[PDB]
Amino acid sequence: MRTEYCGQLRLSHVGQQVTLCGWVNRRRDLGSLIFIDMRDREGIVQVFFDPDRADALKLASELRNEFCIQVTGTVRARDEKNINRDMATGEIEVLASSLTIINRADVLPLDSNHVNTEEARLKYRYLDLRRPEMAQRLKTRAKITSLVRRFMDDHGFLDIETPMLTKATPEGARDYLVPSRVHKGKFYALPQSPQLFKQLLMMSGFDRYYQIVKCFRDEDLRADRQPEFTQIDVETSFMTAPQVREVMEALVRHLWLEVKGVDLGDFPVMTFAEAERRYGSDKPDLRNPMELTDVADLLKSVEFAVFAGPANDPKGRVAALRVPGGASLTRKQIDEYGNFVKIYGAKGLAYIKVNERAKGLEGINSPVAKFLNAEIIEDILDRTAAQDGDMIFFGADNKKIVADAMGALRLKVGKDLGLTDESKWAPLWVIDFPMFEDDGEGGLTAMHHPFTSPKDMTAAELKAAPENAVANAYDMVINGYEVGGGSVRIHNGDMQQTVFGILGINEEEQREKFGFLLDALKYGTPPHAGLAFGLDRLTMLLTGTDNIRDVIAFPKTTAAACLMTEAPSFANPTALAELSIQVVK
RNA sequence: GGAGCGGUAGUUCAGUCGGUUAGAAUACCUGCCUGUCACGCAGGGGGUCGCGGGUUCGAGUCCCGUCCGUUCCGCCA
Ligand SMILES: Nc1ncnc2c1ncn2[C@@H]1O[C@H](COP(=O)(O)OC(=O)[C@@H](N)CC(=O)O)[C@@H](O)[C@H]1O
Ligand SMILES: Nc1ncnc2c1ncn2[C@@H]1O[C@H](COP(=O)(O)O)[C@@H](O)[C@H]1O
Repeated sequence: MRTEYCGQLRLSHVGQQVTLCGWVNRRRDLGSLIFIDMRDREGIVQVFFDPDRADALKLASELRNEFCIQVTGTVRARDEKNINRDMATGEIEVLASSLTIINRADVLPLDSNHVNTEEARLKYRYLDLRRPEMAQRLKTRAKITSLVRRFMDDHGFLDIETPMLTKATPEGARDYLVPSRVHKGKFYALPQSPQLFKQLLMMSGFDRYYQIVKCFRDEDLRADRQPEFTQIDVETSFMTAPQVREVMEALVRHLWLEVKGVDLGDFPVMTFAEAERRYGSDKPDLRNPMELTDVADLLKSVEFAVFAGPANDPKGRVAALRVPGGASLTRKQIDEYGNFVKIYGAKGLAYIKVNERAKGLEGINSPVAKFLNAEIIEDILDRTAAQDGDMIFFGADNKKIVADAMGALRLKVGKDLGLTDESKWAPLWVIDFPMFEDDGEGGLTAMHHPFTSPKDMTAAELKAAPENAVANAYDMVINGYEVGGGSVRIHNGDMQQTVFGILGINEEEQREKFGFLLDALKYGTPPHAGLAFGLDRLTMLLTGTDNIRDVIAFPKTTAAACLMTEAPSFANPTALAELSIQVVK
């Protein structure tokens, strides 16, 4: 029904008859003259209506925003006067010889003249997706997947699909379940990732695998989290972590080059320990120049238990955050920050306004000065390299609270005071993550996942000293976003079994839930390692949104709902009956 | 499970430490306009303040419950 896409018409088309299909982006009725900006995915084109073609003109008067129309006309260069230089089709327009209204559009539930509410935009996602800004992110995402596939294929990775109807197994995130019609009382679990299958594909002899696959984790959301999302899943055999990182880094450098014309350069590498030490984060945003400064060894003897406790406790920490120019923060702003760190568990937010270091105690306003002394403060100021007019904030607690509260404060302040170079691209690898994480109940949980190999330990060693063991795992982070992560896998049954034991998974549960894995490990399993990227997050970064919803055609709300279709919904009892389940009273 | 913010014509935004016909923009309808491109110009109708309950002489404004969006904490192979 079309011979050309509106948005592609140029002077080079002048004199041609074309038929266009699209929508009325805008309608300008000047009485005996009507301008119709016709839109389709390639852009907007001006369609002109003269009293010369009274019929076409008269009909064109019925045109309202978003009406779907077909127009046949002649392309003619517009008078040097009128030529619009802000339109790709500016130096031309189409003289309408024929107009057809494919479909009217009722009153729009979204007014293109306003920034509409996220709720209305999701409810009428199909209308929202008509906007170029939105549409463009999806087009770009398709270019990214296209670039990924060509690259991965060119690097010998095999695109192998894995099942969505899988087995429910402990650890990780919460699984979405699918009740089985065939097996009363049994359920499938949607996959959190294809982790176990890609490892098995490795044990199958495929040597490099990848897949752009949907993942499902029944967890609440955030601006960068959706319960169903897409990974660029990757697995290799007979390769080390650095080798995996090398090709994975190359992919990302390729994507940035081809998509943004930006060369990211070699990725800096940082250990988990250093990232936590310096930024109180395992996904540090290196665009923010501020760092944390440990000052516990300076506060061991202060009387102030708020500092003395964390300072003396090896599980404690006192990290100072030097805020350039922060001395000018108002009492309001400081109270706000105080409340902000409370979100992360901090019990308070001691600070030191640095007015004049030369003046010692008299050069600094600090509700905590009274607990310190000139020496301590001078030491703190030196180690933080504080300058006149700066502010020093303190995080004093168990290691986690300090990192969470101060790492978070660090980021917030950097944005608030514009200290963070927004333009810059900051990719990095975070490596040497711990194998395990305290579960708060006396146990240990997998930092990444149970199938992650320890960096340089034997099963016996890992079992003897698990809490400190370093995993051979790694995350790729860009501008403070975790965009991907992986690890070298355990290719030895004894080690897998040892890890399950450390995790508190008894033999029964091991056989029950990972028996097929333990068994598979008995048949010449090759060393293997992989990684997975968050396609959505990569796309957010590449299209400049801070919202994951913007890179997903039909995302879910924070209530895991599809406002466009009204999912989820009550079930038909006939269905629940054949699935042998019921909603509890 | 928790905290913050929003919820006002179709859409969107404002709405004074509570004052009684609810403001506008946009949209829509009508009329005029032969070079607009955010066209312009002029007139018209439109919401009863997400929902239920309550305080009060009076509630869009306050309180409670609750629903929706959103940000965050918890949570997150
Ligand atoms: N809910 C979510 N919404 C949106 N994006 C998400 C979400 N969860 C994760 N991501 C993104 O996916 C990447 C891979 O996930 P992982 O947990 O590292 O590992 C895995 O699934 C391992 N099997 C990979 C491996 O070991 O090879 C993350 O880095 C992140 O960008
Ligand atoms: N647990 C804590 N961690 C960090 N700072 C704290 C903590 N408790 C109190 N503070 C701060 O230390 C100063 C003295 O606290 P207080 O003696 O409660 O007035 C104030 O700036 C508090 O906000």
